Amino acid sequence: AMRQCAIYGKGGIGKSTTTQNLVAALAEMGKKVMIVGCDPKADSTRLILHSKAQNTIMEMAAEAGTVEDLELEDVLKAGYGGVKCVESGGPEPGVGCAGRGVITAINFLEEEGAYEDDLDFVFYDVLGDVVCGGFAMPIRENKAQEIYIVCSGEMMAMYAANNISKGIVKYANSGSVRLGGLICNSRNTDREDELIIALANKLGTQMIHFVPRDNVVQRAEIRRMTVIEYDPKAKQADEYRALARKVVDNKLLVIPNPITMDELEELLMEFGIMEVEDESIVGKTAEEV
Amino acid sequence: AMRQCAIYGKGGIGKSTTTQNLVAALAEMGKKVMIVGCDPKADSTRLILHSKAQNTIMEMAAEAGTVEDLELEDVLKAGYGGVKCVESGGPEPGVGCAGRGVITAINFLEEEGAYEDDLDFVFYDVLGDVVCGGFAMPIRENKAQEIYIVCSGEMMAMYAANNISKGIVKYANSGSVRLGGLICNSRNTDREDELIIALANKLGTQMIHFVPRDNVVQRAEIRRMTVIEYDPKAKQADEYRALARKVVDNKLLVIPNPITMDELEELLMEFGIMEVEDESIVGKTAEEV
Ligand SMILES: Nc1ncnc2c1ncn2[C@@H]1O[C@H](COP(=O)(O)OP(=O)(O)O)[C@@H](O)[C@H]1O
Ligand SMILES: Nc1ncnc2c1ncn2[C@@H]1O[C@H](COP(=O)(O)OP(=O)(O)O)[C@@H](O)[C@H]1O
Ligand code: SF4
Ligand SMILES: [Mg+2]
Ligand SMILES: [Mg+2]
Repeated sequence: AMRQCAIYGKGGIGKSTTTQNLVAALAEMGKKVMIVGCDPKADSTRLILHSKAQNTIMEMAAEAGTVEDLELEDVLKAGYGGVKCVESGGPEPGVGCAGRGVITAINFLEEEGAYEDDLDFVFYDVLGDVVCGGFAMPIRENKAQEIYIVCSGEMMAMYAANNISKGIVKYANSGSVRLGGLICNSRNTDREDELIIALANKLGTQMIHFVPRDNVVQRAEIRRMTVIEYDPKAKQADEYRALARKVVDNKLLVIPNPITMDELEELLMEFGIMEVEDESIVGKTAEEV
Repeated sequence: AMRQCAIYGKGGIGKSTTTQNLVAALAEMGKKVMIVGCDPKADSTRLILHSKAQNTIMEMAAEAGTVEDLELEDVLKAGYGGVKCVESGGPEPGVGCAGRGVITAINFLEEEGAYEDDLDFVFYDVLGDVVCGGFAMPIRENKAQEIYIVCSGEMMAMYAANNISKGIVKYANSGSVRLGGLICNSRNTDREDELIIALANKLGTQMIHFVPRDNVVQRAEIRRMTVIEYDPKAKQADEYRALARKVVDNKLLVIPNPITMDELEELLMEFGIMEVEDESIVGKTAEEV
């Protein structure tokens, strides 16, 4: 019954907008969901709770002494459609390991029985520019079985998607963490949809949805909510409902086949983002060739 | 003589293009320089060496058993204008700490006498989406005295700039590492130049150059070289020469003043990137407000 999922990806590609809107769509489907924010920007639960960045486990532990002094209901707050929201937080920019807050947050929620509520889904919203501390921990330990990567038709997004796939490959013997699919969040680049379908096919997964870039997202967010609550009858609202329907129905959970930097560049070259290169003109100035 | 500098920023803002073009301009004006790539994407020296991703210390020490059997000329390669290039590399994407290569690379380079050359400058090219392990090590230990943050007029770029600034503030009593300035690498957004001037003033630093988005960069990069080498007469080349003049002559090295996330959003509202929001619309639907 209960399925633990995780939305990984590059910084600023759209995983908090996508996770909060897909989760809000699962709420109006009758599913009880929990979002666990695993990005040091603590704004992964803003739109569900109608708030400024939610108080994190890290901040509340620091005000109370330690995590031993916290109560689950002080940390886990309910919002739109009853989805329960928590934020990990993490170390200050100078110190330690930036992903440490994710390890102490999942361990607290386990000890406090947050997963033993009547949850249909858990969605971890995790930073994916670096795949290594508590950021790699939903994969390394068997916490998030279905990984969906939000990316777009640019090098860093696709590079991040490929590296997250290599982390899934590394622990594939250790548990049941598999790649569920790729979510192309549109930047309105020309053959973008086709390029993420092609990357997906190289990795052995699918592009489970192409989310359009729509301004209703901004209009919904100054009111501090998801599009699903702001304009339930917007075009974009049905785009998130459709992503929610396909994630619920999805059974393709694979061990991905990560590609090389060459095959990644060749993907962008085939789809016209990067321009074609040849070895003859390599190292030669503008006036020579 | 030798000044140690580090270029930080969010993934994909253009700190490898900016650092190689800037160093190529420095070699073109007689300065002896070394680039230490401190980003797990190992392509920070591509354009100087006319190559694919340069063999990292991490790769070479892995297929050799230890870092003891590595020779300095296998690791440090000279290219355009005599600038020496070394790549740190990084662990496999689900293991260790993504910044470990930076710690073993700099300690190898110190022991092997790479800083005892008559170098005028050293540039570290560093991943700034997380400021925490080997990534934080140029600041934590007093390695790079002058930090220049490449950023743009969108939230993640400015967020990373502020967090790197907090990193510098955390180790201010420990050494001489200060923020030298901000480098706006253009996304062709309207009042972006003014926005980063105003972020910089808030931080107590300067926008030491506005780098324009120019396609001659993509034409130079398929030839696998810098604009400084490919077309020295093009407009973008005189833009990287201007930035290099201002870095050689920069004497503003400050302990920055990090702003709050509210103040960051108010900056994006004031320059028309993010839209204006009040608390009377917060929480209400499309059909109400
Ligand atoms: N489909 C979309 N249409 C419009 N704006 C979007 C869309 N998806 C995301 N955004 C905007 O992109 C930026 C980053 O989204 P966010 O979800 O915060 O990214 P990330 O959590 O991965 O850091 C914000 O302006 C967000 O509102
Ligand atoms: N001034 C510029 N004009 C045009 N394209 C640029 C410019 N600076 C960087 N780029 C492009 O931006 C992308 C990222 O640059 P890069 O320096 O590799 O980023 P980062 O080192 O921060 O990961 C590539 O397409 C690069 O060629
Ligand atoms: S393990 Fe990752 S998040 Fe932690 S200190 Fe290292 S690079 Fe930073
Ligand atoms: Mg987010
Ligand atoms: Mg780079």
